[PDB]
Amino acid sequence: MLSEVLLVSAPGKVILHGEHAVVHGKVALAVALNLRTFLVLRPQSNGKVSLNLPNVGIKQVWDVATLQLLDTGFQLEKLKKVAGLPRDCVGNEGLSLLAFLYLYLAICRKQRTLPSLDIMVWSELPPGAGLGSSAAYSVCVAAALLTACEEVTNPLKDRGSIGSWPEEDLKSINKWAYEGERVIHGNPSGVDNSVSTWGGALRYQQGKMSSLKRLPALQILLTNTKVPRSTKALVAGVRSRLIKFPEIMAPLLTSIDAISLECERVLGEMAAAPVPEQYLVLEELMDMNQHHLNALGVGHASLDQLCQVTAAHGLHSKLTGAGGGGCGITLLKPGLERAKVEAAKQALTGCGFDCWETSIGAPGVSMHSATSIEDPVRQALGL
Amino acid sequence: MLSEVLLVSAPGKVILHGEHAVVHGKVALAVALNLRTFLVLRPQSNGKVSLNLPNVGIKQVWDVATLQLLDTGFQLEKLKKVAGLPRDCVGNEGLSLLAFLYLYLAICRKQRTLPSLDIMVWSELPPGAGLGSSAAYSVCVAAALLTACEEVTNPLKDRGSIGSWPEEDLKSINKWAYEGERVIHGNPSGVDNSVSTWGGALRYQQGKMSSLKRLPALQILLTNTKVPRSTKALVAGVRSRLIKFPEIMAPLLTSIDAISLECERVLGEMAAAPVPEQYLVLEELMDMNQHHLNALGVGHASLDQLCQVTAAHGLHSKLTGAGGGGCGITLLKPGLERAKVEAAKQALTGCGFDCWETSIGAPGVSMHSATSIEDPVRQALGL
Ligand SMILES: [Mg+2]
Ligand SMILES: [Mg+2]
Repeated sequence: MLSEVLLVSAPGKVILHGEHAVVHGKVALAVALNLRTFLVLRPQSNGKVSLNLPNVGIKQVWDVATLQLLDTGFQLEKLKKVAGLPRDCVGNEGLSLLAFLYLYLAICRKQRTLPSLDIMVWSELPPGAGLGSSAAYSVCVAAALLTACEEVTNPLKDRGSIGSWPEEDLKSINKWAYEGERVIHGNPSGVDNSVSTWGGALRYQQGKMSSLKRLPALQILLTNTKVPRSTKALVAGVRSRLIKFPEIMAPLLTSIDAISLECERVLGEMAAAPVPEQYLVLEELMDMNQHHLNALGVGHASLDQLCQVTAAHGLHSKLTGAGGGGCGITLLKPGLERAKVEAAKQALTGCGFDCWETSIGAPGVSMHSATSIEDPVRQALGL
Repeated sequence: MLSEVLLVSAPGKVILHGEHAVVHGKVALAVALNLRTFLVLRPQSNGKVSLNLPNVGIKQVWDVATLQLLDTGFQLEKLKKVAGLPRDCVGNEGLSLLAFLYLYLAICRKQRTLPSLDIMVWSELPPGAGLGSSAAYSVCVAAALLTACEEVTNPLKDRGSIGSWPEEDLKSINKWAYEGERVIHGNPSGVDNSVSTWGGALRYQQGKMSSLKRLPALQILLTNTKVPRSTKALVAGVRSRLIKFPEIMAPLLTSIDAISLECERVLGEMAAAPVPEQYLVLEELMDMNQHHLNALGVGHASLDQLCQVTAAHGLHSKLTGAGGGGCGITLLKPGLERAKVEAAKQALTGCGFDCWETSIGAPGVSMHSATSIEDPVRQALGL
């Protein structure tokens, strides 16, 4: 067990290419989004484990005593049924406390005595926009507990600035993160928590994942049209259009599959020396994938709008994820012109959108010294 | 020879589907556009053949005497070299008088004596927008002369209202029309003059043409962004993008090919009983072909604009032809709402565009009684 205060953070995810085509067996590329989730673990002298989620403004508290006398025994792992009474509240983020409490017991079981902790979670990630926030959250929770119970090595065992876990350690964090995702999503594929853990880019096709080895630095603009949407609804639509127009749609999905592939190849060639001409290839891949998604019928007025304003300032974009609203990605290559992107952000904001100037192909589960944290995150977490 | 005054008209053409994909062997559908070209032939007592083109404000005049003593002898048919001196002016529409004079001699040769005529040509077709105006013009010229020299039957031999030539007659008109197209375009495929002659819809793939047998009534909105463009330039671009991204582009062109095919099939099923749901299939085929053309890189701001305003009023559209400017097609199905299309036209006009509410799948070479002509065309032709 550790006595030190832990501060870990995991990034979000966004589909660069391959969004709807993955359901039909094509390749897709997911990448770490640098809108991180932060978690602060503070050991407690008292005997109560307390979880705090400022955003969803909720902070439940349990006492080691009670939990201590839990008949822990580690279709569907019914253990959840038990855990349901073992605690007491419910709601949207209700499964979040249920995922925690499950990570807590399951992980701190091997501990002679349940430790008294204090967790503070705050993310820059917009909830519900399909940016994988609950994976980043689970990854952050599994990382903090594992390190606390020293089930995994401690990246800041050198008092360094920022640190990460070694491969065999990361594999474990990701294994537990998947559990938490299972209690909250029941049937997650493992891409979200995988992206959140390893960071970078991830190839995904038919259950098979791979981390693109080399990946360049990508600056984008994340835009949330805040337009609600049904994921289930869009996928069904594509499924339909596919049944309705088989010979038109089959080749189209093959075309998207080729975009993800091409992109993957180009990215690997940029990881070497980022020639300016290679950014031109990506912008084109983004324009094309965006048109193909429109052909798939998953576009939206808010999205053609984001793209129209963006091209109005010379930037390229595409929706990311489900489409029909949600978020969009805008590439920002080297050799900008502040005024251009700056005019874009207000233009984008004028439409009633939320716009962030973040990056893609981000790090992954990271441990930070509470001294190398931004003031916003600082005041928020309580540092 | 006839002494009566002749009034023939031929429609223009527009690619419903298949625009750039035809170069790469895919199927394409061309259809008669109801923006007609009118030609008025008046026999003359004097001895001078005079051609008048109000639009291009030019009206040359030759005298039978001179032409009479022409050593007529009927790589490249050098006969044109001769015909060049046999007459005297030159310019843009300079080959037009050269095509005429070539149709005139070549067709009226068998005439014991060159007849003295007076031709008046005026079209509702915008020149240079790729709507095949010179084919319609050639078709009109071949029709009028053939009928005059009675080399072909006379549709108004019954003093009827509107008439057309029988198949074997049309085939001839089209054969001569192709000659005139050859002198003006040197290497025409025969689609333009074919569409202008038979009217309706035309299937075209790899030199092989076919007339779709049954075809429904289609109401559209023709919009000319008046944005200049290089046809040679766009095709090369596609050729390039195709070389650059072979696996992405091949399937895309296969996808467009499937759209033209599907459409052809649907049209044939509408020729029966036009169920409202079938117009929904076309709008979708139009949305998809429009996105694919954007993927091909032949789109333009003026075109995304035409489509944006159009969808803003619930209508569907796609560029037609070269893209990168030029004209766009907007489908207008049964069960409109005047205000909708009406708001669209001004909206479209507001953008500085020329908008027509015409139709597609039009008639073809037709002979009209100078009494069943619109006043605009009336005052214009001099009737
Ligand atoms: Mg998630
Ligand atoms: Mg023509």
